Formats: sequence, C-alpha cells, structure tokens
Amino acid sequence: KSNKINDALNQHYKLNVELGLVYAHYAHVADDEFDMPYLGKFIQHLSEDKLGVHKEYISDYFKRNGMKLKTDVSVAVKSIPSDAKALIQEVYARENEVRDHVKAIAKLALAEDDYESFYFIQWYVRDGLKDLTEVDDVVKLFNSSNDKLIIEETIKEMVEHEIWG
Amino acid sequence: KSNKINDALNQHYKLNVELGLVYAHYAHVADDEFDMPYLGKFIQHLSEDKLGVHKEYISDYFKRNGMKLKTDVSVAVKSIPSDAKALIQEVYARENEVRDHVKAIAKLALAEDDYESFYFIQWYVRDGLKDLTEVDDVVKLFNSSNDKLIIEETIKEMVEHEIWG
Amino acid sequence: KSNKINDALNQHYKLNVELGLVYAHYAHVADDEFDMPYLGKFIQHLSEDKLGVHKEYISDYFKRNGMKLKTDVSVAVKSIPSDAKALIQEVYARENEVRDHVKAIAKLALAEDDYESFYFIQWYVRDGLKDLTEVDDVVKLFNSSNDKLIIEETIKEMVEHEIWG
Amino acid sequence: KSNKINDALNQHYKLNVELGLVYAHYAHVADDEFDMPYLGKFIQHLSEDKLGVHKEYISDYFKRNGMKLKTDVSVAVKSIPSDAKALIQEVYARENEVRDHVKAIAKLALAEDDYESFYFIQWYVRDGLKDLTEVDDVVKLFNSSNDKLIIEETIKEMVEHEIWG
Amino acid sequence: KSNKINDALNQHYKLNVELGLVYAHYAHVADDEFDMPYLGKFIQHLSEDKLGVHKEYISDYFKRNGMKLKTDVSVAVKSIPSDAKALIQEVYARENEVRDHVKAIAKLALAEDDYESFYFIQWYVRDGLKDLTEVDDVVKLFNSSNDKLIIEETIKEMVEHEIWG
Amino acid sequence: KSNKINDALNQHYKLNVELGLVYAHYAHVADDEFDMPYLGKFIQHLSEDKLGVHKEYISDYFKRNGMKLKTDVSVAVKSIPSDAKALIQEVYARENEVRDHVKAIAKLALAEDDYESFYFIQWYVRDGLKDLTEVDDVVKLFNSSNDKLIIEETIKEMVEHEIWG
Amino acid sequence: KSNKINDALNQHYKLNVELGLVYAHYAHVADDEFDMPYLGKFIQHLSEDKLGVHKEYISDYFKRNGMKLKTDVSVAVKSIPSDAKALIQEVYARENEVRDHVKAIAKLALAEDDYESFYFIQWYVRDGLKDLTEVDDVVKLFNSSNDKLIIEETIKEMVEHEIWG
Ligand SMILES: [Fe+3]
Ligand SMILES: [Fe+3]
Ligand SMILES: [Fe+3]
Ligand SMILES: [Fe+3]
Ligand SMILES: [Fe+3]
Ligand SMILES: [Fe+3]
Ligand SMILES: [Fe+3]
Ligand SMILES: [Fe+3]
Ligand SMILES: [Fe+3]
Ligand SMILES: [Fe+3]
Ligand SMILES: [Fe+3]
Ligand SMILES: [Fe+3]
Ligand SMILES: [Fe+3]
Ligand SMILES: [Fe+3]
Ligand SMILES: [Fe+3]
Ligand SMILES: [Fe+3]
Ligand SMILES: [Fe+3]
Ligand SMILES: [Fe+3]
Ligand SMILES: [Fe+3]
Ligand SMILES: [Fe+3]
Ligand SMILES: [Fe+3]
Ligand SMILES: [Fe+3]
Ligand SMILES: [Fe+3]
Ligand SMILES: [Fe+3]
Ligand SMILES: [Fe+3]
Ligand SMILES: [Fe+3]
Ligand SMILES: [Fe+3]
Ligand SMILES: [Fe+3]
Ligand SMILES: [Fe+3]
Ligand SMILES: [Fe+3]
Ligand SMILES: [Fe+3]
Ligand SMILES: [Fe+3]
Ligand SMILES: [Fe+3]
Ligand SMILES: [Fe+3]
Ligand SMILES: [Fe+3]
Ligand SMILES: [Fe+3]
Ligand SMILES: [Fe+3]
Ligand SMILES: [Fe+3]
Ligand SMILES: [Fe+3]
Ligand SMILES: [Fe+3]
Ligand SMILES: [Fe+3]
Ligand SMILES: [Fe+3]
Ligand SMILES: [Fe+3]
Ligand SMILES: [Fe+3]
Ligand SMILES: [Fe+3]
Ligand SMILES: [Fe+3]
Ligand SMILES: [Fe+3]
Ligand SMILES: [Fe+3]
Ligand SMILES: [Fe+3]
Ligand SMILES: [Fe+3]
Ligand SMILES: [Fe+3]
Ligand SMILES: [Fe+3]
Ligand SMILES: [Fe+3]
Ligand SMILES: [Fe+3]
Ligand SMILES: [Fe+3]
Ligand SMILES: [Fe+3]
Ligand SMILES: [Fe+3]
Ligand SMILES: [Fe+3]
Ligand SMILES: [Fe+3]
Ligand SMILES: [Fe+3]
Ligand SMILES: [Fe+3]
Ligand SMILES: [Fe+3]
Ligand SMILES: [Fe+3]
Ligand SMILES: [Fe+3]
Ligand SMILES: [Fe+3]
Ligand SMILES: [Fe+3]
Ligand SMILES: [Fe+3]
Ligand SMILES: [Fe+3]
Ligand SMILES: [Fe+3]
Ligand SMILES: [Fe+3]
Ligand SMILES: [Fe+3]
Ligand SMILES: [Fe+3]
Ligand SMILES: [Fe+3]
Ligand SMILES: [Fe+3]
Ligand SMILES: [Fe+3]
Ligand SMILES: [Fe+3]
Ligand SMILES: [Fe+3]
Ligand SMILES: [Fe+3]
Ligand SMILES: [Fe+3]
Ligand SMILES: [Fe+3]
Ligand SMILES: [Fe+3]
Ligand SMILES: [Fe+3]
Ligand SMILES: [Fe+3]
Ligand SMILES: [Fe+3]
Ligand SMILES: [Fe+3]
Ligand SMILES: [Fe+3]
Ligand SMILES: [Fe+3]
Ligand SMILES: [Fe+3]
Ligand SMILES: [Fe+3]
Ligand SMILES: [Fe+3]
Ligand SMILES: [Fe+3]
Ligand SMILES: [Fe+3]
Repeated sequence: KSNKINDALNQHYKLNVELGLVYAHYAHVADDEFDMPYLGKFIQHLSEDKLGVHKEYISDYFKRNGMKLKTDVSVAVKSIPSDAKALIQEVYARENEVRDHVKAIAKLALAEDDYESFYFIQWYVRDGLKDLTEVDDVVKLFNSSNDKLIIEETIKEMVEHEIWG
Repeated sequence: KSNKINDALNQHYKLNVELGLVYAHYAHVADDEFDMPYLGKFIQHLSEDKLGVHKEYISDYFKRNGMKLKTDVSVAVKSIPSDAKALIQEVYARENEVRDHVKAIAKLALAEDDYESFYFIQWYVRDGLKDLTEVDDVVKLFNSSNDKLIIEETIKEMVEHEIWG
Repeated sequence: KSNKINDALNQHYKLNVELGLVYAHYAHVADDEFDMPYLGKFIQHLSEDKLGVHKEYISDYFKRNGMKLKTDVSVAVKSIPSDAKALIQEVYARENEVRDHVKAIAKLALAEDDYESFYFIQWYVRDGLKDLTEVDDVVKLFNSSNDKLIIEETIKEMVEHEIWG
Repeated sequence: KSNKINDALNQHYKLNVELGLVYAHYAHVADDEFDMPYLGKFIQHLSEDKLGVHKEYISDYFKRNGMKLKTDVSVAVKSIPSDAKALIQEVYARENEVRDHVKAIAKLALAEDDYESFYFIQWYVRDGLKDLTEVDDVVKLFNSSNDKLIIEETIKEMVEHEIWG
Repeated sequence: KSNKINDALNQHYKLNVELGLVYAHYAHVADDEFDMPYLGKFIQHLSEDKLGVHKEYISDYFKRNGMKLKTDVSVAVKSIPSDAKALIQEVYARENEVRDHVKAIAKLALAEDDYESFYFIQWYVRDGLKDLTEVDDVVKLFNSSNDKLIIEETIKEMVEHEIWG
Repeated sequence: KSNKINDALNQHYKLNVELGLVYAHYAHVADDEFDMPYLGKFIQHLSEDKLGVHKEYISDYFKRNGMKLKTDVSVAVKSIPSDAKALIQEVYARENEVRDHVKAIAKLALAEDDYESFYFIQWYVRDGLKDLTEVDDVVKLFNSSNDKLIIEETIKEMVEHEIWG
Repeated sequence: KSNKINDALNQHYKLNVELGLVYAHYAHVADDEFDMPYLGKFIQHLSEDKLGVHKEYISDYFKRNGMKLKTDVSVAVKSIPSDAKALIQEVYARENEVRDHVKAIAKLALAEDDYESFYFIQWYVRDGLKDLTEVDDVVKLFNSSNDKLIIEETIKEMVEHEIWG
C-alpha cells in the first residue's frame, strides 16, 4: 500500500467533498438570485455527483487495499460570481483543475507501480473529461443567446458514449 | 424575514453538512475496521439523509422566503470510537443534540411570530425523533448479543408511522 | 493539449478514412470479380466500421479536449489482388499495421503524460486485435477448403468477448 | 455497357465520397467551433448519406451491368467558412452542383440509349432536389433568427413525400 | 510477440490451474472435515473461477496474438490447515500472491511496450482485488463469531461494483 | 469403507483432472494451429466435463462414505499430434482407456461387496461409452471428407438416449 | 422366486415399519421434551419415508414376482436418549445398520442369480446412503453450535443429486 497514493486520493476525496458543497451553494444561487432554476438543477446534479460516487469510490477502494481514510473538510463560499455566465464559467475552471489533479494521480500510480490504483483512477480519468464536456455544453449557451429563458429551456432538455461514459 | 431565524437555520444547515461528513467516515470505519458492513450501510444512509434533504429543505425554504444561504463548513474526524458499540453510541449522542437544536428553532419561530418557519420546522421536529429511534434500535442490538454477526444480520433486515414518518 | 498526440490521431483518422475507402472497393471486387458475395459483405462491414466509429471517436475526442481536426485524404486503388485468398490476405496485412500504429499512439500518450489520450486509445488497442482476429478467421477458410461455396457458406454464418469486444 | 456512362458514374461516386468527407469535417466544426451540436448532427447525417447509399447504389449497379469501379479520392479541407450561416450556405452551393452533375448523367443516358442507367439515375434526380430542400430549410433559419439557440432548437425537431422521397 | 510476456502468462496459466485444483480440495475439506458446506461452496466457486475463465482468457489471448500455450501442471495437497479459519486464511494468502504476480505482468507489458497485453491484464488487475475482497469478507466472519453455524448462515447469503466487477 | 476402492477412485479422480487439462490444451490447438474452432469447442466441452462432474461426483461420494480425497496432479503436454485427425484419434484412445479403468472399479466393488460403490460407478460405466460414442462420431468425419470446413460445419451441429445418457 | 430373498425382504419390510414407528416417537420427543420443533419435523419426515415407500416398494415388488408378504411387527420405545444430540445420533446409528442390511440383500441377490431383486434393491442401496447423509447433516449441527435455536433455524432451511436421489 503506497503512502503517496493514499495521500493523493485523500486529497482527491477532500476536493470532491468541498467542491460538491460549493456547487450546492452555486445551485441555490443559480435559481434564487439569477432566476435560472434549470441551471441550478444542472449544478445540483454535479454537486450530488461529487459528494456521492466521487467520494464513495475512494472509500470503497480503501476498504479493499488497506489505505486509511482521512476526513479533513474546510470550505467557505465567501464571494459569488456576478451573473449566471460567470457562475458556470467558474464551475468550468474548477472542473479543469480536476483533470489536472487526476492526471497527477495516474502519473503517480505508474511511478509507484501501483497498477490497481492506475486501474482504479481510469474511471476518474474518463469522468474528468465527461464532467468537463457537460459543463462546457452549458457555458456555451451563454455565448449563443442573450435570453435567459432560451438558455433555461435548452438546459432543461440536457437534464430531462462508449468511451467517455 | 427574521435574521435570527436565518442565522439559526444556517446553523442547522452547517450541522447537517458536517454531521453527514462525519457519518460518511463512521460508515467507512464500521465496515473496514469493525468488520460490520451492514452497520456501515445503516450509517451511510444516515449520512446521505443529512447531506441530502436535511440541507436541501433549508435552501429550498430560503429561495421562497428571502433568507440568505451561508456555506461555512469545517469538520475534521480526528479520533474514532474504539469499537462498534461506542461508534453507534456516538451517533446517538449526536442525534440527541439534533433534537435540542431543532427545539430551539421551534421556540424561536414562535417568539418571532414566524409561523411559516414554525410550520417548516415541524418536519425537523418529527424527523428529530424518528432518526433517533432508528439509531436507538441499533444501539440496542449491542446490549442484546455478544455476537457481531447476529447483530449484523439483524441490522440487515432493518435496511432491507402515521405521526413520526 | 499535446501537439504530437493531435498529429498522431489526425494521422490515425486519415488511416481509417482511406482504409475504409480501400475496403469499400475490395468489397465490390470480392462479389463482382471473385463471385463471393459474403466475403464482400464481411469486407463492407469492415469498411463501414473504419469510416464510421473509428473516425467519429477521434473527432468526438477532439471536440472535448481542444485538438484540431484535419481532413487530408488521398487514396487510389490502382491494383487489385489476383484472387480472393490474396484479397483477404491483403486486408490482414493492413490490419496488422493498424496494431502497430495504435501501439505507437499508446506509447506516446504515456511519454507525454496524456492519460486521457491513453484511456481514449485503449478502445483502439482492443479493437486492433479484434478486427485482426475477425479478418484472420476468414483468411483461414482459404487454407481449409478448395471450394469457394463452402467458404462462402462459412463466412455467412460469421455475419448472420469480455476483454476484446 | 457505355464507357461514357461508366466514366460519369465513377465521377459521381468520387463526388459523393469526397463530399461526405468534407461534410464530416463541416459537422465537427459546426459543433466544436460554432457551438451548434444539432446543425452538426444535420450535417453528419448528410455526410453518412453521401458516403453510404449514394456510393453503394453506384457500385451495386456496376456489379449488375458490367461497369468498372474506380476508387480515386483526393480531398483536403483547407479553409472553413467563418460562421455557421456561411457553413450551411456552403453545403447548399455544393448540393446545387449535385443537381447539375445528376442532370448531365440523365441527359447522357438518353443520348446513349442507356435506359437502365436512365432508370437508375432517376433516384439521384429525385434525391438531388430532396437533399437540397432539407439543406435549404436550414439555411433559412439563419435568415429568420439572430439567436443560435432558437435555430438550434428548430434544427432539432428536423432531425427527431410521395414524389420526392 | 514478446517471449517474456508469453512466459509470464504461461506462468499465470499454471498458477490458476494449480490453485483451482488446490481449492477444489480445500472445498471438499471445508464441508467434509470442518462441517461447513457453505464455506466449501464459496471455495468451490473460487476453484471453478480459477480453472475456468482465468485460464481460458489466457489461451484465447494466445490464439489471437501468436503466443504459445504450455501445459505443465504439478500440484500435490500434502497438508491441510487445522481448522476452517486457517483454511480460508490460507486462501487469502494465496490470493494476495495473485495480486503480486499480476502486478509483475502489468509492469512487464509497459516495459516491453506490449499495450495489447497491458490492456489484456487490466482484467486480472481488477479481478485480483475483487477475489481478494470476497475471500476477505469470509476470513472476517471467523473474527466476529465463535459459532460455526452463524458463520455458515452468513456465508450462504454471500453465495445466494462499477470499478471492481 | 474399502481402502482398495478409495485408492481406485482417487486414481480415477487424478485421471479426470489430468485428462481434462490435456483436453484444454488439445482444444486450444484444434482452433489455433489446426484452424478448426468447432472441433476445439467439442474438445473444450469434454475438458470441462472431465474437470467438472467427473471429479465432483467422486469427492461428493467421499463426503458421504468416509473415504479420503487425495489431490496429486502431474501432467505435461510435451508433444501435440500432427494434424486434426490424429488429435481427435488421440482423444478416442484416451477415452477407451477410461472404459478399461472404469470396468476395473466395477469388478473391484463386486469383489469387495461394496454395493454403494458398484451403484456409484454405474454412472461412470454408462458415461464411459457415451463419451466414447461422441468422440467416435467426430473421428469418423475425418474419414468421410477431405474438407476441413465441411467437417467443421458438421461438428457445429453436434454442439448446437434412455440407456446411455 | 427365491425363498431366501423373500425372507430377507420380509425382514427389511419389518425393519422399515418398526423404525418408522420409533422415529414417530422420536419426532414427538424432539419437539415436546427437547423443544426443537424443526428437528421433530426432520425426524417425522424420516418416519413417513420409512412407513411409506420403503415398505410399499417391497409389497408392490411381491405382487409382481410371487413372493409372500408377512406382517409381524413388534416394537416398544422403552428408553429415550437424554438430549437432542444423542437422539439424532441414535437415528444415525440406526440408519447405518440399514446400509448393512441392504448390502446383505444385494449380495444375496447376486448369489441367487436374482437379477430382478438385484435391480429392485439398487433403489435401497442408493437411498441407504442418502438418508444417512441427511441425518448426518443434522448430527453435525450439534457439533457446530451450543445454541438450540441456531441449530433449529438451520434445520428449518433443510426442510423448507444425479446419483444419490
Ligand atoms: Fe486532488
Ligand atoms: Fe437566496
Ligand atoms: Fe487541518
Ligand atoms: Fe509521479
Ligand atoms: Fe517504472
Ligand atoms: Fe462525474
Ligand atoms: Fe470529473
Ligand atoms: Fe420543448
Ligand atoms: Fe424536448
Ligand atoms: Fe420538449
Ligand atoms: Fe419534454
Ligand atoms: Fe420523456
Ligand atoms: Fe414528454
Ligand atoms: Fe443547529
Ligand atoms: Fe479503512
Ligand atoms: Fe469561519
Ligand atoms: Fe426563543
Ligand atoms: Fe407572542
Ligand atoms: Fe432524517
Ligand atoms: Fe433528525
Ligand atoms: Fe433472514
Ligand atoms: Fe428477512
Ligand atoms: Fe431474511
Ligand atoms: Fe431477505
Ligand atoms: Fe424483499
Ligand atoms: Fe427475499
Ligand atoms: Fe496511424
Ligand atoms: Fe465490377
Ligand atoms: Fe497533402
Ligand atoms: Fe513515444
Ligand atoms: Fe514519465
Ligand atoms: Fe473495428
Ligand atoms: Fe482495428
Ligand atoms: Fe446452414
Ligand atoms: Fe446456421
Ligand atoms: Fe444455417
Ligand atoms: Fe440461418
Ligand atoms: Fe437467426
Ligand atoms: Fe434462421
Ligand atoms: Fe458527378
Ligand atoms: Fe475542433
Ligand atoms: Fe489521380
Ligand atoms: Fe449528353
Ligand atoms: Fe436518340
Ligand atoms: Fe441523399
Ligand atoms: Fe442529392
Ligand atoms: Fe420542443
Ligand atoms: Fe417537438
Ligand atoms: Fe419538443
Ligand atoms: Fe421532443
Ligand atoms: Fe417522439
Ligand atoms: Fe417526446
Ligand atoms: Fe503468475
Ligand atoms: Fe473427506
Ligand atoms: Fe516440469
Ligand atoms: Fe518489468
Ligand atoms: Fe518505455
Ligand atoms: Fe476471479
Ligand atoms: Fe484474482
Ligand atoms: Fe436468512
Ligand atoms: Fe436472506
Ligand atoms: Fe434469508
Ligand atoms: Fe433466502
Ligand atoms: Fe432469492
Ligand atoms: Fe427466497
Ligand atoms: Fe482410473
Ligand atoms: Fe497457439
Ligand atoms: Fe507424487
Ligand atoms: Fe477385482
Ligand atoms: Fe463374492
Ligand atoms: Fe462424460
Ligand atoms: Fe467417459
Ligand atoms: Fe446448417
Ligand atoms: Fe442446422
Ligand atoms: Fe443449420
Ligand atoms: Fe443453426
Ligand atoms: Fe436452435
Ligand atoms: Fe437457428
Ligand atoms: Fe433388514
Ligand atoms: Fe402376494
Ligand atoms: Fe413373532
Ligand atoms: Fe449371500
Ligand atoms: Fe454366480
Ligand atoms: Fe429414504
Ligand atoms: Fe435408507
Ligand atoms: Fe437468520
Ligand atoms: Fe432465514
Ligand atoms: Fe432461507
Ligand atoms: Fe430464510
Ligand atoms: Fe424462508
Ligand atoms: Fe420458498
Ligand atoms: Fe420465502
């Protein structure tokens, strides 16, 4: 059992918990302040994704290989973006960092010859791009229409691939 | 819109987020270290309950009445109980404090003549006792059997009322 | 976004387009000149496979990661093999080169620490062997029978694995 | 078997292969750069139409009447239109040339007294106008709305006649 | 085709044949001598797993890539563990060595740039942990109960994940 | 409990394990080297028959009557037959020896007045002829056709009696 | 018609009648005195088996071959075992004697060249071991648990093979 991999996956657990809490807030704001209930529903689904299987897969993995789970959570949402476009744009930036963190864990697993963790992280390698694509498909509506309700309608159909999930 | 009620419900949101994160950890430990997968499943369900509708009902309420959501989360799980009995016993203590916090919000709503918040909190008044009963039904198995697998089997049937939900 | 990976996958796109066009022709010839309609049907299915998802997966990948699609196609079918055995034997040689090209992209993704492209190419790593096995199962009929219609019948049942697809 | 008709239909085969490859690219661009996934889906369907039955009907015809298939493909997509309107406008121009090429083959079949090829081309005479109408119904959305997502929505319903097919 | 990979997978074939034969015996003993028919059923299923797809996947792989199958089997069960706990504990030790052997093959495939064998072994990388988890869930019953029939009952329900199979 | 019968059935267990391992290899060879996938499927089914119920019935019998199971397996496949006809011919020779070994156990059970083992072996008396008939029906195809694919087709229908099972 | 076989089967009839009457009593005692209703149900089923088809098959056989039925029944249950373990242990001893008596009839049929009676007794040869296995599976619960209700539960699932019936 690799201590560097244990640390990196504990880091990734933390990231998914805190991110999901930030998105929970961002979802509330999307509906309440920006008056976009469907954008909020899209961001709530991202939040429950991060606080669900993104963290559960790590703790299930630890039960199996002997690694230690660490719960150290610190998050405060102290400024909100100014409009809805900025808000989804901020989600996108956060999801791009996910792909960076995930790529670091994959590199580390190969360096440690941890092939069970390289296998395990392949899920996150794939989901890193899928969640970014979904967010990106939304950031793009704001560049195609000046009408919130046109955008809102298009998001709704998004909520209501053999390689990328 | 009452600022004291806004503050108390932001406090209760925080409590449910942090508690659910603690239970997520306690669930991992119940299965991994104490070798009780069904107790973990019981505690995972409590965790998803706290991090789900317990926090969502508060933020939905705020969208409607004008109150402000605050996300300020700080939780670290720095010691684990020594055995499974102690672990569920600690969950019970935490759920008893829930009923205390909930009773304070109900008292406050009447004092502020906030009848929409008194109505809104009635759910939490009821769920405060129901979640405590469920936890209590588990703490009690540990006083009735010295056999982990007997207990484990009984918990399983718990996972697989017109007043209390 | 890696420029060497962008170039290699643009190369692989080109290969699949041009190959599929060659097989389209080889399928026509299998039925018209060699009087083997089912061998043609087998080779038509390979052609539509190459000109379908083999190229679509690359362009879908580029939409997601930012890489640039390049369409530069040059193919002329200037000599046909002399008999049906030679024809399927030539398909086999072409599919063996696919596995070589695919292995080069996998090696490159690891060298560039492009783990999303290493994941993405795993599909092609697997399909490289599967398409070669299918072709090989046909090249083998021609070593087991001197009778075109016996072979034709066996191919027909081929048209009418948990690791290899 | 007419050599002038063999040549003209080999020319038309080439046209459909190369066109379909251009549209495959134009479809990628419609979604990736112009942020119009449904326009891309419309153009992908045109691409698979051209690289499918438009070329297969010619090669099936050749099997029957004795004509020779020639595969000589050269296409490079070296400039893309500047916006989505221009892009579908370019598809339209290309489809108008199809009707010109098809009309030349029909005229030639009558001049050669090739009534099987005059019959055979009637399909292409009809499809020449149908594909142009479909493209035209899309070029027209861009003259009726300044909103990409309004247009995108209308295209979607187009994707989701007793004379013209 | 790599000779070092051919040798390592022939080694892994041998391991799975011999292991499955040992487990067949261990299953008989679990029921006959230790009077635990369900533990025997659990170990019989492991035996048929090892002597089934664990060896068949290797020989199917060899048909495709050109490697040579070698059948050299030598196994004698000369001492049995003293009780049922020791017996499942011995299975666990044997399954931990599986993960070591599998990790060596994955490392070797990357060193040889054998990406088809790295892909092929990913199955075994995953199954290495899954079979160990299943065995581990049984070794753990013996630390939770002094009662064979309590344990026997719990095993029965085990016989009657998106990452780990 | 007869020690001579215990020894003879331990001998027969060994025979079925080792034989099944030889057939597993012979099945691989039938498909890979001799290019006869259906003959391999026929021989794989014989292999799983020998390594399945042929050995399980013996160990189940021992649980009931008190006899001791012995696992002592030694088999190496050091030469393969030269063609497919020889290969199935070798299976036939091996199955004829089965009937000899089985007849010896039946004779021994009567001599020992072991009527439960005489009953038990009646299954093997019957299956001895049935498995030989099935193999024989295949050895006979090779004397009726010079065409591998004709034979292959006939074997396929064999894979896709009130006295003999 | 053999008089020695007629006598031996009349003896076996007597044995099954008297045994079934003893088990009827043992079943009553298992539930009433030892407080184990499911053990009683297991022993009642043995009783009805002995007083049913075990005696009916003999009298049906006599109708066919000419032998004479004799009803001479004498049984008194004058001491009961001290606990439930002893009680099922006594059933086991009685069933082992069944196999001895049955083996004597099989030997006698061969010595008399009574092949219809050797055939007829094969049923009893087989059932001799099956009934002993079932009883044995119960005697074994008492060596695996000190808890009557654990045992009782396991027996219940026993009440709620191609060679042995
Ligand atoms: Fe991280
Ligand atoms: Fe708000
Ligand atoms: Fe800290
Ligand atoms: Fe590293
Ligand atoms: Fe290394
Ligand atoms: Fe996700
Ligand atoms: Fe992600
Ligand atoms: Fe709609
Ligand atoms: Fe809709
Ligand atoms: Fe709709
Ligand atoms: Fe709808
Ligand atoms: Fe619907
Ligand atoms: Fe609807
Ligand atoms: Fe509170
Ligand atoms: Fe742990
Ligand atoms: Fe703070
Ligand atoms: Fe108050
Ligand atoms: Fe008041
Ligand atoms: Fe609750
Ligand atoms: Fe509560
Ligand atoms: Fe139950
Ligand atoms: Fe139940
Ligand atoms: Fe149940
Ligand atoms: Fe149940
Ligand atoms: Fe149910
Ligand atoms: Fe059920
Ligand atoms: Fe390439
Ligand atoms: Fe032709
Ligand atoms: Fe060029
Ligand atoms: Fe490289
Ligand atoms: Fe590196
Ligand atoms: Fe393919
Ligand atoms: Fe391929
Ligand atoms: Fe057929
Ligand atoms: Fe068929
Ligand atoms: Fe057929
Ligand atoms: Fe058919
Ligand atoms: Fe069919
Ligand atoms: Fe059919
Ligand atoms: Fe043309
Ligand atoms: Fe692009
Ligand atoms: Fe040219
Ligand atoms: Fe003309
Ligand atoms: Fe004319
Ligand atoms: Fe068309
Ligand atoms: Fe057209
Ligand atoms: Fe609509
Ligand atoms: Fe509609
Ligand atoms: Fe609609
Ligand atoms: Fe619709
Ligand atoms: Fe519809
Ligand atoms: Fe609909
Ligand atoms: Fe190995
Ligand atoms: Fe035994
Ligand atoms: Fe050796
Ligand atoms: Fe190595
Ligand atoms: Fe290297
Ligand atoms: Fe396995
Ligand atoms: Fe494994
Ligand atoms: Fe149960
Ligand atoms: Fe159950
Ligand atoms: Fe049950
Ligand atoms: Fe059940
Ligand atoms: Fe069921
Ligand atoms: Fe059931
Ligand atoms: Fe033998
Ligand atoms: Fe081979
Ligand atoms: Fe030996
Ligand atoms: Fe003898
Ligand atoms: Fe004798
Ligand atoms: Fe058999
Ligand atoms: Fe046999
Ligand atoms: Fe047929
Ligand atoms: Fe048939
Ligand atoms: Fe058929
Ligand atoms: Fe059939
Ligand atoms: Fe059928
Ligand atoms: Fe059929
Ligand atoms: Fe008797
Ligand atoms: Fe009579
Ligand atoms: Fe008498
Ligand atoms: Fe005798
Ligand atoms: Fe005699
Ligand atoms: Fe019976
Ligand atoms: Fe009996
Ligand atoms: Fe139970
Ligand atoms: Fe039960
Ligand atoms: Fe049950
Ligand atoms: Fe039950
Ligand atoms: Fe039941
Ligand atoms: Fe039932
Ligand atoms: Fe039931």
